[PDB]
Amino acid sequence: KSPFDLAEHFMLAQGVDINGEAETFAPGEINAGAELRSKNPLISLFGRWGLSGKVGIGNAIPDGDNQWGM
RNA sequence: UUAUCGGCGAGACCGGGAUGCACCUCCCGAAGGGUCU
Repeated sequence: KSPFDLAEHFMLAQGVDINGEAETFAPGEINAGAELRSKNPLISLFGRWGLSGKVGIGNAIPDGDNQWGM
């Protein structure tokens, strides 16, 4: 069985702290959670609630004027 | 970039019928001939 529980699973999947147990980083300190960032590279790349994610995924913009259809 | 985070998703046959065919001559004329054991 997967070691992750509902709380950890949702933290890693969608960054919602369901159990209310998460490191409440200071609001003004930008580089907060370096320990968490190192320990959990997933929560580092994509953020959790209260920790800015590191991965910025832009939109897929078409390169033409007629490239969509019904 | 006035913060921190979030796939919108899952299922579907669009198919079922039809003859396009029915009528027309393309023909009308001509010498290719003459020079060298």
